[PDB]
Amino acid sequence: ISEITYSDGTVIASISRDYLYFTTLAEAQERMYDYLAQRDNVSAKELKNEATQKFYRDLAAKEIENGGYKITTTIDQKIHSAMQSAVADYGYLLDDGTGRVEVGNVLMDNQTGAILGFVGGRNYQENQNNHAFDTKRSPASTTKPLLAYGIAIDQGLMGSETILSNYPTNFANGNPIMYANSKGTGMMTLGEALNYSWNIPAYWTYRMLRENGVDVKGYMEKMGYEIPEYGIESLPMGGGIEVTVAQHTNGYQTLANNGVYHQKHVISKIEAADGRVVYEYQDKPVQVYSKATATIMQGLLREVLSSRVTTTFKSNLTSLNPTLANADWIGKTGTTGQDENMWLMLSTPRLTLGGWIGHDDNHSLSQQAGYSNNSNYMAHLVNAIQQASPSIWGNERFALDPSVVKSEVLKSTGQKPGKVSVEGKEVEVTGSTVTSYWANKSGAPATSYRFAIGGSDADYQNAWSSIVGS
Amino acid sequence: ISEITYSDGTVIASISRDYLYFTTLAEAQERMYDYLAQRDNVSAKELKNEATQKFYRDLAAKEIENGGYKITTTIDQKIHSAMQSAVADYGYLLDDGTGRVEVGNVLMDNQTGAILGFVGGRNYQENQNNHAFDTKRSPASTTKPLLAYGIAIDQGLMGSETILSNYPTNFANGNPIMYANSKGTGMMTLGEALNYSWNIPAYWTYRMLRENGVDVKGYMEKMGYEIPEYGIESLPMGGGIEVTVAQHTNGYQTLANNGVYHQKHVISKIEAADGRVVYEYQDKPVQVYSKATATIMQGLLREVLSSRVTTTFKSNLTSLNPTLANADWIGKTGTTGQDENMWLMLSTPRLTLGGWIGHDDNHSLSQQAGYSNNSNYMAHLVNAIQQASPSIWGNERFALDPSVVKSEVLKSTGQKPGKVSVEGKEVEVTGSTVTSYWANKSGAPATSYRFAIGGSDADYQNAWSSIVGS
Ligand SMILES: *[B-](O)(O)CNC(=O)c1ccccc1F
Ligand SMILES: *[B-](O)(O)CNC(=O)c1ccccc1F
Ligand SMILES: [Cl-]
Ligand SMILES: [Cl-]
Ligand SMILES: [Cl-]
Ligand SMILES: [Cl-]
Ligand SMILES: [Cl-]
Ligand SMILES: [Cl-]
Ligand SMILES: [Cl-]
Ligand SMILES: [Cl-]
Ligand SMILES: [Cl-]
Ligand SMILES: [Cl-]
Ligand SMILES: [Cl-]
Ligand SMILES: [Cl-]
Ligand SMILES: [Cl-]
Ligand SMILES: [Cl-]
Ligand SMILES: [Cl-]
Ligand SMILES: [Cl-]
Ligand SMILES: [Cl-]
Ligand SMILES: [Cl-]
Ligand SMILES: [Cl-]
Ligand SMILES: [Cl-]
Ligand SMILES: [Cl-]
Ligand SMILES: [Cl-]
Ligand SMILES: [Cl-]
Ligand SMILES: [Cl-]
Ligand SMILES: [Cl-]
Ligand SMILES: [Cl-]
Ligand SMILES: [Cl-]
Ligand SMILES: [Cl-]
Ligand SMILES: [Cl-]
Ligand code: NA
Ligand code: NA
Repeated sequence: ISEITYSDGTVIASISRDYLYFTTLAEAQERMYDYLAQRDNVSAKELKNEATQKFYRDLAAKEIENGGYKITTTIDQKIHSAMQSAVADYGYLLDDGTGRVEVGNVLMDNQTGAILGFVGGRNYQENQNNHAFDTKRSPASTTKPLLAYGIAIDQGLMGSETILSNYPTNFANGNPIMYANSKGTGMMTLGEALNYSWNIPAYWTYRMLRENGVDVKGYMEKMGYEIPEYGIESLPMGGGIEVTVAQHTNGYQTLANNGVYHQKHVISKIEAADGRVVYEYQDKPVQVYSKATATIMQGLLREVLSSRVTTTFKSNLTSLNPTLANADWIGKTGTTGQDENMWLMLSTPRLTLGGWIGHDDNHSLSQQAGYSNNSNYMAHLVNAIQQASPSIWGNERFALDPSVVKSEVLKSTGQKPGKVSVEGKEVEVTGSTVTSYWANKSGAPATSYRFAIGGSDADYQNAWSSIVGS
Repeated sequence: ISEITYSDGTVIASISRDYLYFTTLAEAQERMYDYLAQRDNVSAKELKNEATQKFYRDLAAKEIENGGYKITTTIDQKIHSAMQSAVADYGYLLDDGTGRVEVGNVLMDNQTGAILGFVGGRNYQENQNNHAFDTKRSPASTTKPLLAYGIAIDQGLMGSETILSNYPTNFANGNPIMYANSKGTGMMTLGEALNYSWNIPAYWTYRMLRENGVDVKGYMEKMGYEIPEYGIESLPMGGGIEVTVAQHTNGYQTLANNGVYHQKHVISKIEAADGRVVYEYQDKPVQVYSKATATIMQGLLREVLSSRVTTTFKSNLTSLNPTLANADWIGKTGTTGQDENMWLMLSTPRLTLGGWIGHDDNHSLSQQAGYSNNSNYMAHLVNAIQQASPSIWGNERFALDPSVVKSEVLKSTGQKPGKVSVEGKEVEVTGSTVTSYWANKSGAPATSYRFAIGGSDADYQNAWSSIVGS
């Protein structure tokens, strides 16, 4: 008899009808597949043969059923059981009058990529689809910190108080870029853009990446994302991307871990009965963002939750467990265009918890499913995890890395005071200031007419008119 | 006294208040600018200095006003005067109850790029903007033969009877790709896609280009197009592109000239009074599409006009001048998303005539402005040109190049008959056939499940079900 164990060696099952069983069994079979093919001296070319593959996949499965293998998972028993009890008891809080609402969650150790526990859905016995590991959906606006703002900062094209355009603009096809139901507003800081999750600032950020020839794909593929096509205007908002919850948690793990990626995993080791090691996880840490970038983003994502603009989570949690709400939470929400998918990604320095909700057939949720329902549900979920394992979230604070550069900039331009040109009149650019955080060598530039990320000529004439106004 | 002359040496003016004057004067000043900078030994670096530039631009202008230069244009006097009389007399036919409708046209010699005449607008005295040379607008669906279908054919990814998906699909942001007001239909041939100008087949064609790593930019830049960003889902429909009528005529010149680009020009030579040559046009022909590709596209674009689906032009012309309607006309229309810009591009083997209409402030035209108004106007315009210069359009036929490969293919799959897989059942793929034209070495491939350009799994299950049906 083979067994699957929790991280401490306690047996989960021998080779039983829930997500934990089938998820950890499936991964184990994949590792056994690669092991057996190699053992049998089957090449990459022979492995391409579909008949050969089907044989080796069946071999790997039977090999487990009849062998004496010991499969060590990363799963924490108390934590995972608590997460199942949370979804059983509180999952109904997801139901928003758009029918039954499905859900996936993955809890990940930021320093190892180990998956400590997860939620595959509302109830395996009623619907088996695995929403933590198997289903793939647009990650929506939780794309923005990774693909737009974080890369711009890392490249030194943007600092923490940089200004962006949120003025009306169209896609190349002539359609207005919409956010919720607004065609846009005016200039705004990166923090307001993030807190509100506006679309236009992210569009312009990604265009600025394209114009500077930035290798955005290299960033993403270092985190294990697969995106078929980078030439998409809405990439940074979630367009043209589709991810599992497990994979997306790993992107947020990378930001939370001061920029260092560890590859997600649920199997840590497989041994034969005699102790032969058939598989073992090999850590391959990668510095994906500079420590400066990651720690600047942490600061911004702290205020995404504190501001409470797109999620009630911090209020929900404060009431359930005020001492846990005082841990150093950061996070980002996402909402797709017709309210089909909602995300909330949460981190403390120690753990990252990813969350998605939506419908299996992709029909819309209610306008508030992510702001309120998923926020309140994930608050219960985080409380349940904490109660089951009181120290697991930790009391450490995220903190700016010493390598961060701090510049004094104009609140209005996000750039250092100095002379600028406003047709004719060369002007002394005065007024109240603020510290902006950068991830380059020299920090913020001198103020310059086109001070913002994006903007049309109209936009800048208006902006500078308002500015000059004082 | 300096003068500007027609192509035969007849004086246009000395250095008078219409488009012809200011257009040919402006180009001449640019050529004089480059000449004078070089004469004076001003480097590229010194030329970057904005003060230096302004001086040399003023120098070039005065140099003309006070010198004895002879500026030879490509303009044909009879033809250009006729085009002015046509727009004066018939321009009102553009007015569609969306206010005054502006217009630009450029008539180009396919074998030289010489611009024989043009229409800058409804009336210079009332509105000076030059709509033939200066204003830039999306070319809309006239992008498709150049950037999508023509390049796919040239690369041997597509033949004249290849099948494409027009099933509903969304942009990456989740919005349905719309055409007119339909979310789409089913499979269709390239000819039906072109005749109707559907959007979805062009989207998939361009995606297929991206997936094969095709250097689409190299094609376009060989025709002198400047497109800032190729990573745009709607590129092939006109999104993210903005062109003058003069530049866009030159793309259609390239297709009409069996694939060989000649650079558009309106100045052919400038001489000092003593005969010194200050500037002279240097032909630089480039084979942009293979002769096979260009001649296959000619065949398709013939039927875009003959079918009369998106333009009444051939009917309009048949009535005005039935002997000229029997010349070998090919062409493509374009309409932007809110009916803001309409195009019609027309060629015979000898000439290409580009046409745009729209409003100076970009507000919408009526639903039919391009189908009917601009078609009827351009019919009068072509008749006027012919009457002024009876042989200029020519009686030559476009013809398939001997290098074209012809394959017998299934009407339903656009591919050669053969066995295919339709879950389980391997099937003999029978039924009525047709000759498809290719620009590769081997012609059409054997039929294969994913037979069309684009399509979702749903799409193919449906298609193959219908097919199997017979
Ligand atoms: B964000 O608050 O989820 C806003 N994002 C979107 O509008 C967006 C646009 C395009 C594709 C996906 C998506 F979530
Ligand atoms: B064609 O018949 O003009 C259809 N083209 C369009 O819908 C289109 C899409 C996007 C941008 C421009 C444009 F003309
Ligand atoms: Cl489970
Ligand atoms: Cl499962
Ligand atoms: Cl064996
Ligand atoms: Cl455990
Ligand atoms: Cl990239
Ligand atoms: Cl992915
Ligand atoms: Cl790209
Ligand atoms: Cl794993
Ligand atoms: Cl053993
Ligand atoms: Cl670093
Ligand atoms: Cl708070
Ligand atoms: Cl709240
Ligand atoms: Cl400073
Ligand atoms: Cl300020
Ligand atoms: Cl004129
Ligand atoms: Cl002019
Ligand atoms: Cl001089
Ligand atoms: Cl002449
Ligand atoms: Cl859209
Ligand atoms: Cl390209
Ligand atoms: Cl151009
Ligand atoms: Cl590109
Ligand atoms: Cl010229
Ligand atoms: Cl002289
Ligand atoms: Cl050729
Ligand atoms: Cl006809
Ligand atoms: Cl008709
Ligand atoms: Cl054949
Ligand atoms: Cl057929
Ligand atoms: Na959101
Ligand atoms: Na059209």
